[PDB]
Amino acid sequence: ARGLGTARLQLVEFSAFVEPPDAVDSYQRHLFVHISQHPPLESVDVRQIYDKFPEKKGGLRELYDRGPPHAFFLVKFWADLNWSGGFYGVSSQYESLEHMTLTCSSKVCSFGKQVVEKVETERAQLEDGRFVYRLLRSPMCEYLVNFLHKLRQLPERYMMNSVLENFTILQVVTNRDTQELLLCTAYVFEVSTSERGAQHHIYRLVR
Ligand SMILES: OCCc1c[nH]c2ccc(OCc3ccccc3)cc12
Repeated sequence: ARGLGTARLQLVEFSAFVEPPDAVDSYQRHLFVHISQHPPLESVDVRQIYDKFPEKKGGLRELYDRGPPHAFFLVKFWADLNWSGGFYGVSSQYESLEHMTLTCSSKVCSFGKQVVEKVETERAQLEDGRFVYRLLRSPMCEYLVNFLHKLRQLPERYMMNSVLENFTILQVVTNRDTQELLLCTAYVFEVSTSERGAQHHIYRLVR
Protein backbone atom coordinates (compact mmCIF):
# COMPACT_ATOMS: atom_id res chain seq x y z
CA ALA A 1 0.00 0.00 0.00
CA ARG A 2 1.41 3.39 -1.06
CA GLY A 3 -1.35 5.80 0.04
CA LEU A 4 -4.57 6.05 2.02
CA GLY A 5 -6.60 3.79 -0.21
CA THR A 6 -7.16 0.35 -1.65
CA ALA A 7 -7.57 -1.01 -5.13
CA ARG A 8 -11.35 -0.36 -5.07
CA LEU A 9 -11.45 3.00 -3.33
CA GLN A 10 -8.91 5.80 -3.02
CA LEU A 11 -9.13 8.91 -0.88
CA VAL A 12 -8.40 11.97 -2.97
CA GLU A 13 -8.92 14.71 -0.44
CA PHE A 14 -10.09 15.23 3.09
CA SER A 15 -10.03 18.29 5.25
CA ALA A 16 -11.68 19.96 8.20
CA PHE A 17 -11.75 23.71 7.94
CA VAL A 18 -13.40 26.91 9.14
CA GLU A 19 -14.30 29.87 6.92
CA PRO A 20 -14.54 33.11 8.94
CA PRO A 21 -17.54 35.41 8.47
CA ASP A 22 -15.25 37.71 6.44
CA ALA A 23 -15.09 34.83 3.95
CA VAL A 24 -17.90 36.30 1.81
CA ASP A 25 -15.98 39.58 1.48
CA SER A 26 -12.49 38.25 0.79
CA TYR A 27 -12.24 34.49 0.90
CA GLN A 28 -10.17 32.46 3.34
CA ARG A 29 -10.38 29.09 5.01
CA HIS A 30 -8.34 27.73 7.89
CA LEU A 31 -7.51 24.02 7.70
CA PHE A 32 -7.40 22.04 10.93
CA VAL A 33 -6.33 18.87 9.09
CA HIS A 34 -5.84 18.25 5.37
CA ILE A 35 -5.02 15.19 3.31
CA SER A 36 -4.43 15.77 -0.39
CA GLN A 37 -3.58 12.80 -2.59
CA HIS A 38 -3.87 14.53 -6.01
CA PRO A 39 7.78 3.33 -1.05
CA PRO A 40 4.97 1.70 0.93
CA LEU A 41 3.60 3.40 4.03
CA GLU A 42 4.76 2.42 7.49
CA SER A 43 3.04 -0.25 9.58
CA VAL A 44 1.34 0.06 12.93
CA ASP A 45 -0.08 -2.97 14.71
CA VAL A 46 -3.83 -2.70 15.17
CA ARG A 47 -3.61 -4.23 18.67
CA GLN A 48 -1.88 -0.98 19.75
CA ILE A 49 -5.00 1.14 19.11
CA TYR A 50 -7.82 -1.19 20.24
CA ASP A 51 -8.24 0.59 23.60
CA LYS A 52 -8.59 3.96 21.80
CA PHE A 53 -11.86 3.03 20.03
CA PRO A 54 -15.20 1.36 20.87
CA GLU A 55 -15.30 -2.38 21.55
CA LYS A 56 -16.89 -4.73 19.01
CA LYS A 57 -20.41 -3.86 17.79
CA GLY A 58 -18.79 -1.22 15.57
CA GLY A 59 -15.32 -1.36 17.09
CA LEU A 60 -11.90 -1.71 15.52
CA ARG A 61 -11.14 -5.33 16.38
CA GLU A 62 -14.53 -6.65 15.26
CA LEU A 63 -13.89 -4.78 11.99
CA TYR A 64 -10.28 -5.73 11.39
CA ASP A 65 -11.29 -9.34 12.10
CA ARG A 66 -13.81 -9.20 9.25
CA GLY A 67 -11.05 -7.87 6.98
CA PRO A 68 -9.70 -7.13 4.51
CA PRO A 69 -6.54 -6.04 6.37
CA HIS A 70 -5.39 -3.95 3.40
CA ALA A 71 -8.43 -1.70 3.93
CA PHE A 72 -7.31 -0.39 7.36
CA PHE A 73 -5.21 2.74 7.84
CA LEU A 74 -4.11 4.94 10.74
CA VAL A 75 -3.78 8.68 10.18
CA LYS A 76 -1.99 10.71 12.82
CA PHE A 77 -2.94 14.38 12.46
CA TRP A 78 -1.12 17.44 13.79
CA ALA A 79 -3.99 19.89 13.90
CA ASP A 80 -3.55 23.65 13.45
CA LEU A 81 -5.72 25.17 16.19
CA ASN A 82 -4.62 28.77 15.53
CA TRP A 83 -7.21 30.79 13.58
CA SER A 84 -15.87 33.62 16.33
CA GLY A 85 -19.04 32.56 14.54
CA GLY A 86 -18.10 31.22 11.11
CA PHE A 87 -18.64 28.11 9.00
CA TYR A 88 -16.96 24.88 10.07
CA GLY A 89 -16.93 22.13 7.49
CA VAL A 90 -15.59 18.73 6.49
CA SER A 91 -14.93 17.64 2.90
CA SER A 92 -14.25 14.15 1.57
CA GLN A 93 -13.61 12.99 -1.97
CA TYR A 94 -12.98 9.36 -2.99
CA GLU A 95 -12.35 7.78 -6.38
CA SER A 96 -12.86 4.34 -7.82
CA LEU A 97 -13.00 2.57 -11.13
CA GLU A 98 -16.09 0.56 -10.13
CA HIS A 99 -19.48 2.24 -9.97
CA MET A 100 -20.67 1.90 -6.39
CA THR A 101 -22.85 3.48 -3.80
CA LEU A 102 -20.98 4.34 -0.60
CA THR A 103 -21.94 4.62 3.04
CA CYS A 104 -19.44 6.69 5.04
CA SER A 105 -19.77 6.27 8.80
CA SER A 106 -17.59 8.52 10.92
CA LYS A 107 -17.59 7.84 14.68
CA VAL A 108 -16.12 10.33 17.16
CA CYS A 109 -14.84 8.60 20.29
CA SER A 110 -13.91 10.18 23.62
CA PHE A 111 -11.89 7.84 25.87
CA GLY A 112 -12.78 5.04 23.46
CA LYS A 113 -16.58 5.45 23.58
CA GLN A 114 -18.68 6.71 20.68
CA VAL A 115 -19.81 10.24 21.55
CA VAL A 116 -21.25 11.28 18.17
CA GLU A 117 -21.72 9.37 14.93
CA LYS A 118 -22.60 10.61 11.44
CA VAL A 119 -23.60 8.32 8.57
CA GLU A 120 -23.79 9.62 4.98
CA THR A 121 -24.44 7.99 1.60
CA GLU A 122 -22.85 9.13 -1.68
CA ARG A 123 -23.71 7.68 -5.09
CA ALA A 124 -20.91 7.56 -7.65
CA GLN A 125 -20.47 10.15 -10.36
CA LEU A 126 -18.79 9.27 -13.64
CA GLU A 127 -15.87 11.47 -14.65
CA ASP A 128 -12.72 10.74 -16.66
CA GLY A 129 -13.37 7.00 -16.70
CA ARG A 130 -12.97 7.05 -12.93
CA PHE A 131 -15.83 7.58 -10.50
CA VAL A 132 -15.75 10.42 -7.97
CA TYR A 133 -17.63 10.39 -4.67
CA ARG A 134 -18.00 13.85 -3.27
CA LEU A 135 -19.07 14.72 0.23
CA LEU A 136 -18.01 18.35 0.27
CA ARG A 137 -18.73 20.97 2.89
CA SER A 138 -20.66 18.76 5.32
CA PRO A 139 -21.30 21.01 8.34
CA MET A 140 -19.08 19.93 11.21
CA CYS A 141 -21.21 18.54 14.02
CA GLU A 142 -21.63 21.01 16.88
CA TYR A 143 -19.88 18.64 19.30
CA LEU A 144 -16.63 19.10 17.38
CA VAL A 145 -17.08 22.83 16.85
CA ASN A 146 -17.61 23.15 20.60
CA PHE A 147 -14.78 20.74 21.36
CA LEU A 148 -12.38 22.71 19.10
CA HIS A 149 -13.32 26.02 20.70
CA LYS A 150 -12.71 24.51 24.14
CA LEU A 151 -9.35 23.13 22.96
CA ARG A 152 -8.33 26.52 21.53
CA GLN A 153 -8.58 27.93 25.08
CA LEU A 154 -6.29 25.54 26.92
CA PRO A 155 -3.25 27.47 28.24
CA GLU A 156 -0.52 25.04 27.10
CA ARG A 157 0.11 22.88 24.03
CA TYR A 158 0.96 19.90 26.22
CA MET A 159 -2.55 20.08 27.74
CA MET A 160 -4.24 20.07 24.33
CA ASN A 161 -2.02 17.12 23.57
CA SER A 162 -3.07 15.07 26.57
CA VAL A 163 -6.71 15.99 26.05
CA LEU A 164 -6.38 14.95 22.40
CA GLU A 165 -4.71 11.75 23.69
CA ASN A 166 -8.20 10.46 24.46
CA PHE A 167 -9.90 11.78 21.31
CA THR A 168 -10.02 9.51 18.28
CA ILE A 169 -12.18 9.27 15.18
CA LEU A 170 -13.04 6.17 13.14
CA GLN A 171 -14.23 6.43 9.53
CA VAL A 172 -15.75 3.32 7.94
CA VAL A 173 -16.51 3.40 4.20
CA THR A 174 -18.67 0.50 3.08
CA ASN A 175 -20.28 -0.53 -0.20
CA ARG A 176 -23.95 0.19 0.54
CA ASP A 177 -25.25 -2.47 -1.80
CA THR A 178 -22.73 -5.19 -0.91
CA GLN A 179 -21.83 -4.37 2.73
CA GLU A 180 -18.18 -5.01 1.79
CA LEU A 181 -15.99 -2.71 3.84
CA LEU A 182 -13.94 -0.65 1.38
CA LEU A 183 -11.86 1.57 3.68
CA CYS A 184 -11.40 1.92 7.45
CA THR A 185 -9.44 4.89 8.80
CA ALA A 186 -8.61 5.53 12.45
CA TYR A 187 -7.53 9.07 13.35
CA VAL A 188 -5.38 10.03 16.36
CA PHE A 189 -4.49 13.63 17.16
CA GLU A 190 -1.95 16.15 18.41
CA VAL A 191 -1.62 19.90 17.88
CA SER A 192 0.97 21.66 15.77
CA THR A 193 3.13 24.66 16.71
CA SER A 194 1.26 26.82 14.25
CA GLU A 195 4.23 28.19 12.40
CA ARG A 196 3.99 24.67 11.10
CA GLY A 197 0.50 24.20 9.80
CA ALA A 198 -1.48 21.01 9.82
CA GLN A 199 0.58 17.95 9.06
CA HIS A 200 -0.24 14.26 8.92
CA HIS A 201 1.25 10.78 8.59
CA ILE A 202 -0.47 7.71 7.17
CA TYR A 203 0.23 4.13 8.23
CA ARG A 204 -1.09 0.75 7.22
CA LEU A 205 -2.74 -1.14 10.09
CA VAL A 206 -1.35 -4.68 10.40
CA ARG A 207 -1.10 -7.67 12.75
O1 LIG B 1 -18.96 15.58 11.39
C1 LIG B 1 -17.99 14.60 11.17
C2 LIG B 1 -16.65 15.33 11.05
C3 LIG B 1 -15.44 14.41 10.81
C4 LIG B 1 -15.52 13.11 10.33
N1 LIG B 1 -14.26 12.63 10.26
C5 LIG B 1 -13.35 13.59 10.66
C6 LIG B 1 -11.92 13.56 10.77
C7 LIG B 1 -11.23 14.69 11.24
C8 LIG B 1 -11.94 15.85 11.61
O2 LIG B 1 -11.24 16.99 12.08
C9 LIG B 1 -11.77 17.57 13.25
C10 LIG B 1 -10.68 17.81 14.32
C11 LIG B 1 -9.59 18.62 14.06
C12 LIG B 1 -8.61 18.84 15.03
C13 LIG B 1 -8.70 18.25 16.29
C14 LIG B 1 -9.79 17.44 16.56
C15 LIG B 1 -10.78 17.23 15.58
C16 LIG B 1 -13.34 15.87 11.49
C17 LIG B 1 -14.05 14.72 11.02
